[PDB]
Amino acid sequence: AISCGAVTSDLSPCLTYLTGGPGPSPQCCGGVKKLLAAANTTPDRQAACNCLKSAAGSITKLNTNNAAALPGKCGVNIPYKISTTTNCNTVKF
Ligand SMILES: CCCCCCCCCCCCCCCC(=O)OC[C@@H](O)COP(=O)([O-])OC[C@H](O)CO
Repeated sequence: AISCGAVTSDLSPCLTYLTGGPGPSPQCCGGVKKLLAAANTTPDRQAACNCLKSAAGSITKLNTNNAAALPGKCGVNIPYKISTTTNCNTVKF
């Protein structure tokens, strides 16, 4: 497992670019790597994603476009097509 508070917090500086703002900024990428670097386990990734998935539902300016390219533009391994409708609960490590 992991700390949900750390999941969304790590995307603090990313929220901007994720909300349609400019980016991904250099300060944002820093957290993205730390967040993904932590989710090395199965139960760690499921919670991490789900955590952001819920906190994203309460957002109206959420730009799914910046969310998918967020980890990509930051040079990160993610063969996933990034789908907010995807069940992160059925994901492995
Ligand atoms: C790291 C693992 C892979 C990530 C997969 C990425 C694909 C999904 C990305 C979809 C977008 C999710 C992120 C939304 C941005 C965000 O979560 O901001 C955090 C902020 O809204 C606070 O979240 P909270 O602490 O849960 O606060 C919730 C409160 O209801 C909001 O008013």
